[PDB]
Amino acid sequence: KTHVQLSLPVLQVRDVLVRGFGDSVEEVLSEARQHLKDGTCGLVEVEKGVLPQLEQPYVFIKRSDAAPHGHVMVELVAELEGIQYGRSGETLGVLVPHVGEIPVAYRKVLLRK
Repeated sequence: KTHVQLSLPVLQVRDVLVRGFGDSVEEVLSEARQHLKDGTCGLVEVEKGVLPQLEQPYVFIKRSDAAPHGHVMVELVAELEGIQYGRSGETLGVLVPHVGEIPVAYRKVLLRK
């Protein structure tokens, strides 16, 4: 399927144990997609002070369209030293590995895969 319904656990930035997916734009997008498929991907909502507490390159989910079954359609955009790889809508948050942190909420998304 071109899209997959996912419910992403929303994590507090200070709880996150693994603060990024890797060391290159290509690796972080690769790893993010793998973790999204394996159900091991968390989401941190972006506010003042959040991104400096996480490791670059960043992987964002961004709204790709204006929401089937409550699932917002999103796509992945990576960011490294202020340059984004991909073009999309409003940031829903920054993706991180999930390794058993307790979420505060769930974000239903339809991921363009």
